[PDB]
Amino acid sequence: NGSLRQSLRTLDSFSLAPEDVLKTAIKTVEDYEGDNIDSNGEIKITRDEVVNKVSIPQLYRYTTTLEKLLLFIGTLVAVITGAGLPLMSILQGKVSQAFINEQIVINNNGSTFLPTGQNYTKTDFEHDVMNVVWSYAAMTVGMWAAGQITVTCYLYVAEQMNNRLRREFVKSILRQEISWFDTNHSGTLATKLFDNLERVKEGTGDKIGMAFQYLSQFITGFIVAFTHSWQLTLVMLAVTPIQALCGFAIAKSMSTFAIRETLRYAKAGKVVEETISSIRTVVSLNGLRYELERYSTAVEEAKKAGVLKGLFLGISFGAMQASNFISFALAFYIGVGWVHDGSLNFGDMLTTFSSVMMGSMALGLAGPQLAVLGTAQGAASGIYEVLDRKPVIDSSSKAGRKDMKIKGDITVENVHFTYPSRPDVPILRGMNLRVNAGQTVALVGSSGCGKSTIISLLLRYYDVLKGKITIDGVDVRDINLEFLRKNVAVVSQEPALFNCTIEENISLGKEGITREEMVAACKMANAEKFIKTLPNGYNTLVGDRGTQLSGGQKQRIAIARALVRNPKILLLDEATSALDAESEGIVQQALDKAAKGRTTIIIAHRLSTIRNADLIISCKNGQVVEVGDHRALMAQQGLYYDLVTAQTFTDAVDSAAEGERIGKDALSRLKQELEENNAQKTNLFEILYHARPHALSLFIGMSTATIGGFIYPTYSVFFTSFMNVFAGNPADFLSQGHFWALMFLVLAAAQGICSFLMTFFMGIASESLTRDLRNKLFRNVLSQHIGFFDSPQNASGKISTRLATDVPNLRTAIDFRFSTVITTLVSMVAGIGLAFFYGWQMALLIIAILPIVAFGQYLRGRRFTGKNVKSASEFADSGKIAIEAIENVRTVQALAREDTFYENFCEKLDIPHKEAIKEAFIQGLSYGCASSVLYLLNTCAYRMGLALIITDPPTMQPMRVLRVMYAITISTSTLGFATSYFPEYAKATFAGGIIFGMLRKISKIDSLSLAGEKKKLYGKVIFKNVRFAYPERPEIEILKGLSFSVEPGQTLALVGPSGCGKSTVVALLERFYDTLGGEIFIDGSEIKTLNPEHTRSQIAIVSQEPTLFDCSIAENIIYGLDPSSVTMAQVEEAARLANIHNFIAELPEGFETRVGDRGTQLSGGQKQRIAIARALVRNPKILLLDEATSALDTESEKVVQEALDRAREGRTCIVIAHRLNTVMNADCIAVVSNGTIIEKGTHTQLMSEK
Ligand SMILES: *[C@H]1O[C@H](CO)[C@@H](O[C@@H]2O[C@H](CO)[C@@H](O[C@@H]3O[C@H](CO)[C@@H](O)[C@H](O[C@H]4O[C@H](CO)[C@@H](O)[C@H](O)[C@@H]4O)[C@@H]3O)[C@H](O)[C@H]2NC(C)=O)[C@H](O)[C@H]1NC(C)=O
Ligand SMILES: CCCCCCCCCCCS[C@@H]1O[C@H](CO)[C@@H](O[C@H]2O[C@H](CO)[C@@H](O)[C@H](O)[C@H]2O)[C@H](O)[C@H]1O
Ligand SMILES: CCCCCCCCCCCS[C@@H]1O[C@H](CO)[C@@H](O[C@H]2O[C@H](CO)[C@@H](O)[C@H](O)[C@H]2O)[C@H](O)[C@H]1O
Repeated sequence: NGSLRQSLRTLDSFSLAPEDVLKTAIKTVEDYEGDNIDSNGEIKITRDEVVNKVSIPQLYRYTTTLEKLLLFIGTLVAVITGAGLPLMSILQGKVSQAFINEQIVINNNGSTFLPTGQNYTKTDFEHDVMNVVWSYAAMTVGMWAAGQITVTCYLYVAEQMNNRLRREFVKSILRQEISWFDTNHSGTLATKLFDNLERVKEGTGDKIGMAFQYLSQFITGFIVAFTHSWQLTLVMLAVTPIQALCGFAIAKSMSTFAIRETLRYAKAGKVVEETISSIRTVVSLNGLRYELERYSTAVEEAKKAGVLKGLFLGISFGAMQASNFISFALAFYIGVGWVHDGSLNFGDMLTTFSSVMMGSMALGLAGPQLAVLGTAQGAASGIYEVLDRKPVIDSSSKAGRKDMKIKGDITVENVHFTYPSRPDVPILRGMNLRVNAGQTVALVGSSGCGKSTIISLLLRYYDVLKGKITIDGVDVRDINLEFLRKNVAVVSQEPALFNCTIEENISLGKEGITREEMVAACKMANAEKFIKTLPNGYNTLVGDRGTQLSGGQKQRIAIARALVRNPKILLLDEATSALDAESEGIVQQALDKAAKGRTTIIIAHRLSTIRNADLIISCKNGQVVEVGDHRALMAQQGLYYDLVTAQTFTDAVDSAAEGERIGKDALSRLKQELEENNAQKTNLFEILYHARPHALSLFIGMSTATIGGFIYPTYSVFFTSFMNVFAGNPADFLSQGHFWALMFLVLAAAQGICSFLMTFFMGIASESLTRDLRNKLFRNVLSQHIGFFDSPQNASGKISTRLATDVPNLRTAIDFRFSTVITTLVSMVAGIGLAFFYGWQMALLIIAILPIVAFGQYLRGRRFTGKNVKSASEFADSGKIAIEAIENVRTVQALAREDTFYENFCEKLDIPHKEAIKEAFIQGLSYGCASSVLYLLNTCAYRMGLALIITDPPTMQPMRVLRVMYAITISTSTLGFATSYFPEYAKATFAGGIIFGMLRKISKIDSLSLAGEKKKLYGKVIFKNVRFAYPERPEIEILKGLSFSVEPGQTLALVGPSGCGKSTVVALLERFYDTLGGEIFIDGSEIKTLNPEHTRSQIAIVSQEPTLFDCSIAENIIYGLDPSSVTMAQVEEAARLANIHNFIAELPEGFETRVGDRGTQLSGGQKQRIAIARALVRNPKILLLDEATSALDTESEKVVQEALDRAREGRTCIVIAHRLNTVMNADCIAVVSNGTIIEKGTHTQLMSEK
């Protein structure tokens, strides 16, 4: 994707049109932004495609001769359409020469010309102009017909071809061998093949017609250029490499700053991710401001890189626009230096200059079109290989023999077999078994042997590698496959039912099924009972859209489906293996009735149900070991005996004892992220209001974009004035000619500087707003109550990506893309005004036609009416049927319904197809109007222009007529691409609405607050009739009047069942949540009165699983505290009391080793003691212990528990323990049961009562 758009961007770089230079620069920045960039800042490539490509002639096979002719007709007509603009260049030269001449006549009182002395009468001018006017009229009607034929022909053939390609592919894929589906064992194969089926259509449609059109515009565009002046063309083409180098300069800058900016914010992205993920930890350790500082330092670094991006984009885009007009200047300077010599005609100079532009523009338009053909040849291969190109060895559609009437005598003889995939491990090795007509034979054995493969070889899914399998004496390889499948019924372990009604699934059992026939088989399979009990009965849909039936219910319908055709040979492959014990009963009762009256081969997991089989065949390592009924094999003490007794023992022992999901683009997500919240989407003004602090940069940027806007209307004056030089001059073509040619150098310098100042300063305003919103939003998030983080929308990753992509998404509506729209709007107003200033009669006529011209440009964009979402939605329905057939090929191939699924796909394709060819005509008509409306303007402007000169007074002068035309046509050159801002703006309005609303949400329990009582704690913790419920589950109350008191230095212990309320004591005291009744007093003061930040620093926590941050152990211990507060000696002193000094000091680098790097290298016992080290450095007045030991009351438990008691010495403590053993040594203990304490006392005292 990225390698293509990079080469396409160079093709656009060679375009000499001034509006294209703006267009090609805007598109280059898009190439290195969201969705086009990976995680490192690099461009996406190769991943989104096939290695081998199909021939273009081969690609267009399946087209009738009539359509192949339509393809030929449409191609020739396309070359004519492309030859239109170069043909206009000759007409533009002739009419300008005619107009410039009549001016000399008016300047010289109505006479004859200087060259050759031609009396240029009113009729000489009238004949010249009407000749041009009639030509533009001929092209207006002509190019509409030329345009409509090109598109209608190409889209009609593209639809007619792909409609045949779709059905011929499904026709072929269901007839493939099962072995092929083993090699292509991917479940996404069907969906990927249909994704390719669409990509072939995209690159064989009208896009090829367009490719030929832009191809001939490059050729005829330069032919006309070279045949009029081979010198000026070389002069002009010599300046393009300097312009292309500036184009490369944009691509080089935007790519290197995309990598540098993503790497610099990657550091900030890790800060926001690791702290929100464990916010309860960072809040407890009191280091929110430390993190707020790190993220601010990192975002400032990303801003510095972002402002520098605008500087390099400013010089690049500024230079490219400047070198563009230098190409004009240099051509005009040598142009007068050729007309004065008499070597070059003026009209031919106007033609050659216009022709080169049409040619250079064509190159950048051809590239994108040829590329779609390239991906069309690729995607086709995967389809083609399957598509009749490979003759499958197991053809589901052939002729073997049908004459025989089957009794049911099966004979497996010396059958050796190995699956094609994994051909190294054999499965069957000389198996010999016999099944007589009517017998209900059973295959028993271990997992190794292939009892189940016998069924696969009887259905002929795979061929016998050595040996033979015969039905009624005839080898299966000789019998007709379709006939074989119709006579042999299968009931596999996992039943496959298609997305249709119950009776429709059963009907797939027989060709001419009757309702009476179905119920008879449905009652036999014990399914009639539950079907009547559910709504719609048989007419109910069973599948994805319908009701989800039970596994045992689904199997009984499958049993019924196998019975409807009334088979002579029926196979049961562990049909009761994937069912629960309660549901297995009815199914087996149904399998028994189904087996009676025919020959049946049963593969069973439960050997109890295999007891009364007519014959039991035991398999081992792919061969038969014993054959005989239950009585015989049990008397032999063979493999069967071993299996039965072993199983029946396990059965007796058990009976006595017991009896990534979603992925899409930015626009869609931001619509759902606006949802979930109150998020009222923002507008442009609101976003500017937030960018108020950067109003200076924003003002300079928009002011320099307004002055920059006046450059197109003046370029209009600078060009018509250069023409006016040739309008009657006593060899003054040099004095005035070299002046205007050099005036384009001034113009180039004017736009170069204006363009630089625009992108750079709007770059500061946008990147600064990004920084401002980032620091503002993260401070808002860290100051939240923690009940905030319990909400789904406030997930660690959802907030992280909002600061990563959504804030820079808001940026795109304020950077240089927004600035250029202002530039385009100003030129459009100034130009139209300047046009009226020169002549209102001419101006008003042109403007009256412009809405028709714009409408034609609108239709060239391809969008008709509003959207295409409903048109291509009907194609998905046909896909769903075909995908389901490929997902369940084994089932459709066994029921021989592979032919019926093909017809159901075709019938569902008929609706979308009939509408599509109807659409090809409408779409063609649309392009006819699109590619002919430009000639409609010229045929009217020159007709109205002539009528204003041919008048008696006269009303308007020849040159003044042209100054009006070029004032509008040049000033509205940039308007077509100006509409590319609105999709980016709409995307930014969603992002802003979320972010600005997120900032409006203030905390209920404001951390980072400087307000409240900042007191020195002692330890008097008191809970008084405390009632609490979690914010996400407000109704269900966890604490129901918890009351207790803890004195300084005293330790209380909370013990009880799970979900009683003892777990919330550590949270409420650290103020993670507020009480819903009752107060919590800490040293006399109620907890709500205290300043959170100041009291949390005097409280420490050691949890069950303590999380450590990505840093050194030294820094991980003193995480909260500032560097210039605690000495290194205090850290080691804290480590020696926590029993870690030996682990770290006697370890390389000491405490400077990276802990928590890609998981923790240290054990759960080491982490728990580093958590004790954290608590000791900053001597806590109270210390919260919540499930302190996660060492499973074993060896690692005694080492860490002894260290815990060395800490809770001079400080008060509260221990919450799930294990009642480690509770002893506490000054008091309490038992919580329903959110209230029942009994209190000491270990000794509490033990007395029972
Ligand atoms: C190219 O442009 C026009 C074509 O319409 C043409 O203009 C002529 O201008 C003259 C001078 O102003 C006009 O006036 C007179 O026309 C009559 C009838 O044609 C002539 O008889 C006149 O000629 C002379 O007659 C006498 C002969 O000696 C003189 O005494 C007297 O002074 C005149 O000079 C005179 O031209 C005239 O109406 C038009 N021409 C015509 C044919 O009507 C101009 O001449 C053309 N240029 C060239 C080089 O062909
Ligand atoms: C409802 C009647 C509307 C009439 C008002 C017209 C207002 C001025 C023209 C606005 C529409 S023209 C615009 O012109 C662009 C260029 O022709 C179209 O973009 C297409 O062509 C571009 C080439 O410049 C490609 O870059 C772009 O990928 C493609 O979508 C857009 O789809 C198309 O919307
Ligand atoms: C009251 C006020 C009414 C205002 C109405 C404004 C209507 C403006 C219509 C703009 C149509 S888009 C315009 O279409 C023009 C062709 O119709 C484009 O002109 C360029 O491309 C042409 C080839 O299609 C060249 O002939 C032309 O030289 C070039 O400038 C421009 O690049 C492209 O921006």
